[PDB]
Amino acid sequence: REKYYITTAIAYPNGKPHIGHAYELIATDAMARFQRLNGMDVYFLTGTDEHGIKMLQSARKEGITPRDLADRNTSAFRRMAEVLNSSNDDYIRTSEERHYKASQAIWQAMVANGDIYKGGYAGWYSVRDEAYYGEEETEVRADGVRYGPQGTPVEWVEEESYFFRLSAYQDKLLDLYENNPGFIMPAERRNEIVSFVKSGLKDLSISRTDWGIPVPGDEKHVMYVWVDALTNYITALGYPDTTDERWAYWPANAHIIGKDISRFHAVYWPAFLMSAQLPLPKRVFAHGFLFNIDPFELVERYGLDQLRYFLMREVPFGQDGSYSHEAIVNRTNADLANDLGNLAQRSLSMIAKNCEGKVPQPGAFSEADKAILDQADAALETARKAMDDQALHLALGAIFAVVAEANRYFAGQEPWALRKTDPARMGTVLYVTAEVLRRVGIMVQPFIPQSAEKLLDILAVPADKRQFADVLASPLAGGTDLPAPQPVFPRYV
Ligand code: MET
Repeated sequence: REKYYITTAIAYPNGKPHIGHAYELIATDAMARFQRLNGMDVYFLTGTDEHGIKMLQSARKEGITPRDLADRNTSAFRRMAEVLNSSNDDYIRTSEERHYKASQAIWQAMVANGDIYKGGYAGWYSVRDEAYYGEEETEVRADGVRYGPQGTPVEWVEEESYFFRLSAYQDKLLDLYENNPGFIMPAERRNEIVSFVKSGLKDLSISRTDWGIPVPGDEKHVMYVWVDALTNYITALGYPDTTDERWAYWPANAHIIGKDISRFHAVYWPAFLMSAQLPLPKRVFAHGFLFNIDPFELVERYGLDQLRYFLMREVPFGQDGSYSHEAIVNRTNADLANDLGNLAQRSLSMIAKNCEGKVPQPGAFSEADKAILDQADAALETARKAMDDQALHLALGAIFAVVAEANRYFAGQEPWALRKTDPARMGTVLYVTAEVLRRVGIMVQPFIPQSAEKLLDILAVPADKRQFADVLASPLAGGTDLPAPQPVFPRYV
């Protein structure tokens, strides 16, 4: 069984969880579940990034230690994962001892390759981004203060600092981008990165000089928060122990991240991995941002699956998008409550009332029967091709187009009228509808897991007949008992 490793960015837990974090986790969860159902051996990581100057300063404001703050706020992030029904296999915190040892190992690996030196710089520095900047990347605003590109103040500094020889990787990075056209996506991101690297790379500062991982052999220094943070992805697999059973999951198939942190993952990270003699992830994919506050309240007001569906359907993955009360209510009423849920309820109640709650024996399929059935099978192939490109909206779009067409099929067959005229044919039509519903049910599991389970329970589908392979392999059999149908998607109160 082919191995598939997917990760989310690890959030700074310096406050409460926000919807950005929830969005990223839901989308990564969907992708992970999709691949499980598609027959892969999946490892799915998320976690928290607990070092950094931004954590230090938040700790000071609250008047506690950064470990204290990290420990307190992290519980909320873990609780968010449980509430969003996240299927992650591990949870990483960069305060753990395994990470400390991982980060010091990858560091040593880069030193062994000759890519790390101690040196002197003189330039603008932002304390909060732990990064130097060139005068060109800065501006003096009306308050008379010079700001760097990432929004924060820069001051002039002359210090010794450890450096990574990022200049030695310009050409190897450009080859990576030619040879692997899907390494950093979507396209708008690819071009930012390719252009940034074509225009020249300066060596990168990777230490400062008391909350972080000490640079091995020189404890007066601590590792820049990004070197540390990126290592999370290989820490979770047992690095540096390459005989750990998890290690075969490396290289990651997909790092899901937000667009504001592309450069770290598509430039720094591969450079570091090359240096440490490790293989590179197959893809980094950057989602956009959401605009209107608290994920827990949203789940409470709308339902988890309603929110999951909305976010993954209404925004093209990669692009920025909007959400509002009215949008979520209307789109989830239309697609879930009405289109899918009411097709299930009407059809399954007709089977309950008119066929003794047994799946009816289908006869010859008509042209219209074969068309809707085939459209369902076709949706699986489209969903697969979509998810390979992180196109969650297209995967869901294809599956729900089958739902829309199934309502038209149902209405147009007029099965109530057939009750009197032709009960054999009524049965065939109810069969088809039930069978289309089984195929949809299987396909939507990754996106709306609990609701999908409830819809398949209603269709009496065994627990071991809900893989994507079962869409073609395991059709409903006439005669099977079905429990009394309750609505799966209540209309919004
Ligand atoms: C190695 S992913 C680190 C992400 C970072 N803590 C952020 O939230 O921006």
